[PDB]
Amino acid sequence: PQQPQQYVIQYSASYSQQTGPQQPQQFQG
Amino acid sequence: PQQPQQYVIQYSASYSQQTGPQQPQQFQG
Amino acid sequence: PQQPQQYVIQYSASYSQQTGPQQPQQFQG
Amino acid sequence: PQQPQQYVIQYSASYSQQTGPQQPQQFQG
Amino acid sequence: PQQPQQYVIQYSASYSQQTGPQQPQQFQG
Amino acid sequence: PQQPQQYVIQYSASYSQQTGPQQPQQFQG
Amino acid sequence: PQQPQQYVIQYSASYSQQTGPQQPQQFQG
Amino acid sequence: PQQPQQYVIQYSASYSQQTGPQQPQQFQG
Amino acid sequence: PQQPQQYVIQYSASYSQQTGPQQPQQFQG
Amino acid sequence: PQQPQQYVIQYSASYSQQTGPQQPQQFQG
Amino acid sequence: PQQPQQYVIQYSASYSQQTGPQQPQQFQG
Amino acid sequence: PQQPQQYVIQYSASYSQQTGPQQPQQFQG
Amino acid sequence: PQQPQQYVIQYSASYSQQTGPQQPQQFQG
Amino acid sequence: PQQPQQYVIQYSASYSQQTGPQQPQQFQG
Amino acid sequence: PQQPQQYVIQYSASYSQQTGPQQPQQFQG
Amino acid sequence: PQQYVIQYSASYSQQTGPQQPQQFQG
Amino acid sequence: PQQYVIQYSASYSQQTGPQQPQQFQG
Amino acid sequence: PQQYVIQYSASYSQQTGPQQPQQFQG
Amino acid sequence: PQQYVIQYSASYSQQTGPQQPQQFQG
Amino acid sequence: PQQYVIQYSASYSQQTGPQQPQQFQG
Amino acid sequence: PQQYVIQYSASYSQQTGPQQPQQFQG
Amino acid sequence: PQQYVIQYSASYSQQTGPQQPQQFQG
Amino acid sequence: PQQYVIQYSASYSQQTGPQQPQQFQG
Amino acid sequence: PQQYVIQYSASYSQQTGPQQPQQFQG
Amino acid sequence: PQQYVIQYSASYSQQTGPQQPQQFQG
Amino acid sequence: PQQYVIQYSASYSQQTGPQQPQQFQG
Amino acid sequence: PQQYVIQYSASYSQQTGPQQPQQFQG
Amino acid sequence: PQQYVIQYSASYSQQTGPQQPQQFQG
Amino acid sequence: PQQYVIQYSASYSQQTGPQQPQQFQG
Amino acid sequence: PQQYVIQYSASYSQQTGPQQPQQFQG
Repeated sequence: PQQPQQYVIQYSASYSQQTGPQQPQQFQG
Repeated sequence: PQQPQQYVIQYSASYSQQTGPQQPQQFQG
Repeated sequence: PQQPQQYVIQYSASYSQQTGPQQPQQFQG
Repeated sequence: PQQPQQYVIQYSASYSQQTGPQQPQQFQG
Repeated sequence: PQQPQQYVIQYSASYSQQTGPQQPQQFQG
Repeated sequence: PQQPQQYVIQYSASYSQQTGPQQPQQFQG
Repeated sequence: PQQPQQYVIQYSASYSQQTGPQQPQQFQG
Repeated sequence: PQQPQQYVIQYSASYSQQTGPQQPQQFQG
Repeated sequence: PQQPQQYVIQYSASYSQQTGPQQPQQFQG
Repeated sequence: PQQPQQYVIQYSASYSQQTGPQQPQQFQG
Repeated sequence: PQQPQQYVIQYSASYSQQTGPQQPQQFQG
Repeated sequence: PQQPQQYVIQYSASYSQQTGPQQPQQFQG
Repeated sequence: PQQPQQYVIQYSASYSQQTGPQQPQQFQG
Repeated sequence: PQQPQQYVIQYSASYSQQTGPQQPQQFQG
Repeated sequence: PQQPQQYVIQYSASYSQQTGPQQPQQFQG
Repeated sequence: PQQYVIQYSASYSQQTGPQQPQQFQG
Repeated sequence: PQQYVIQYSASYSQQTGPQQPQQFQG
Repeated sequence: PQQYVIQYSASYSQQTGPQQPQQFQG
Repeated sequence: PQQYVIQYSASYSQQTGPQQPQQFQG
Repeated sequence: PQQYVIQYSASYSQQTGPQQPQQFQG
Repeated sequence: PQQYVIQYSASYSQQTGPQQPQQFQG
Repeated sequence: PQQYVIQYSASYSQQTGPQQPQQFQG
Repeated sequence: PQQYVIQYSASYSQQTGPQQPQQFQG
Repeated sequence: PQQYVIQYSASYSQQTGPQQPQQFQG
Repeated sequence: PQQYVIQYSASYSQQTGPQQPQQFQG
Repeated sequence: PQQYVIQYSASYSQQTGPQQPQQFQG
Repeated sequence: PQQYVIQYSASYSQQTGPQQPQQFQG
Repeated sequence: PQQYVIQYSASYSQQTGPQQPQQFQG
Repeated sequence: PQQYVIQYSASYSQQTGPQQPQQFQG
Repeated sequence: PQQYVIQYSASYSQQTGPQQPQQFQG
């Protein structure tokens, strides 16, 4: 029972911003 | 029973923004 | 029983926006 | 029993928008 | 029993919009 | 028993719109 | 029962921003 | 029962920012 | 029951910033 | 029951900054 | 029941700064 | 019940700074 | 019940500074 | 019940400084 | 109940400084 | 005024269709 | 005025469709 | 005015669809 | 004015979908 | 005006979805 | 005006999703 | 005006998700 | 104006998520 | 104007998450 | 204007997270 | 204007986290 | 203007974290 | 303008953390 | 303008941390 | 302008930490 869990989360509020891209890599096997 | 879980989430509220693209890669096998 | 799960989610409210494209790649086999 | 699941979701409310295109690729076999 | 599932969903409410096109590609075999 | 399932859905309500075209490609064989 | 958990989280409020990209790598197997 | 837990968190408020990228690597096996 | 826990946290408020990147490595096995 | 705990924390307020990167290494096994 | 605890903390306020990087190493086993 | 505790702390206020890096090593086993 | 405790602390205020690095080593076992 | 306690502390105020590095070694066992 | 206590303290104020390094060694066992 | 949208999957069955209704009252 | 959207998965069953309703009252 | 969105997974079952409703009252 | 979003996982079951509702009152 | 977002995991069950709601009152 | 975000893990259960709500009142 | 974010772990259970809410009043 | 962030770990349970809320009043 | 951040560990339990809130009043 | 950050460890329990809040009043 | 940071260790308990708050008034 | 940092160790308990607050008034 | 840093060790207890606060008034 | 740093060891207790505060008034 | 550094050892107790404060007035 293999269950790898990867959470990549970006959020912002009240006159904010995020510029960077999201590039995650998950390798099983 | 192999269940890899990848969560890529972007959200924003109240005069906010996100610019970066979402490019995730999942490899099984 | 192989069940890879990939979640790519963008949302925004109250005068917000998202500019980046969504380009996910899932490889099984 | 192979069941790969890919969820690409964009939504917005209350004077919001999404500009990026949706281009997901799923490879089985 | 091979059942790949790809969900591409865009929706918006209350003075919102989505501009990007939907171009998903699914390859089996 | 091969059953690939591709869902491309656009909807909007309450003074909303969607501009992008829908161009999905499904390849079996 | 192997369950590796990786949390990558960026958020900001009240006239703030984040510039760096998110590039995490998870290797199981 | 192996459960490695890695938390990478960046946040900022009230006219602040973070510039560095997030590049964590987790190796199990 | 092996549970290694690594916490990498950067935050700042009231006209502050952080420049350095986050590059943690966790090795189990 | 092995539980190694490593805390790497940088924060600053009121016209302050941190420049150095965060590169911690945890080895179990 | 082995619980090694390592705390690496940098903070500053009121027109201050920290330049040095954080590179801690924890070896169990 | 082995609990080694190592505290490495740098802080400064009111027009101060710290230049040296933090490189602690903890060996158990 | 073995609990070795090592405290390495540098701080400064009102136009002060610390230059030396922090390199403590703790050996148990 | 073995509890060795080592305190290494450097501080300075009002136009002062400390140059020497901190390199303490604690051996138990 | 063995509790060896070693205090190494350097401080200075009002246009002062300390140059020498701190290298204490504590051996129990 | 009552509006009911119900999707019910009985035992040993599979339902794949998404559920996305629009309900306007008043 | 009551609006009910209910997705119910019985025992030994699988439901894959997302749940995304839009409800406007008044 | 009451709006209910309920996702219920019975015993020995799997639900995979996300829950993302939009509710506007007044 | 009451808005309820409820995700309930019964015994020996798995729910994987995220919960991300948007609620506007007044 | 009351807004309730509730995620409830019953006994011997697993919930993996994140909880990230947006609530605007007035 | 009351906003409630509640994550409840019953006995012998595991919840993995993060809790990150945004609440705007007035 | 009351905003409540509550994370509750019952007996013999594990909660792993971080708690990071943003609350704006007035 | 009252804002409550509460993390409660019941008996024989483990909570691992950090607590890092941002609260703005006035 | 009252802001409460409370971390409570009941008997025979372990809490590992750090407590680092940011509170702005006026 | 009152800001309360409270970390409470009940009997026969362990709390490991650091306490590092930032409080700005006026 | 009152700011309270309180760390309380009940009987037969262990608290390991450091206490390092930053408080700005006026 | 009152700022209180209090570390309290009850009977038969151990507190190991250092106390190092920064307080700026006016 | 009053600033209070208090470390209190109750009966049959041990406190090991150093006390090193920085207080700036005016 | 009053600044108080107080270390108090109750009966049958041990305090090991040094006391080294920095106080700037005017 | 009053600055108080007080170390108080109650009956049948041991205090080992040195007392070394720095006080700047005017």
